[PDB]
Amino acid sequence: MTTFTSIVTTNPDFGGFEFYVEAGQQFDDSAYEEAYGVSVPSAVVEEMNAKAAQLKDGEWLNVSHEA
Repeated sequence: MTTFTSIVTTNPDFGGFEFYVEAGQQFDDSAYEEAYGVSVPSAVVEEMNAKAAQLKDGEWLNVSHEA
């Protein structure tokens, strides 16, 4: 089991590596597995998706994981 963290901020750059869910955008848990090489549970993903639903234009959600 790994710990996932997120915050409400909107400044996703291309210079570094960061994944953000666009408002109304479904979070791709499959990509995280290949993008982080780790298993992402649907329970964690739905919460991120829910946040995106409440996210307004010009806003982005930060999705990440730890150990």
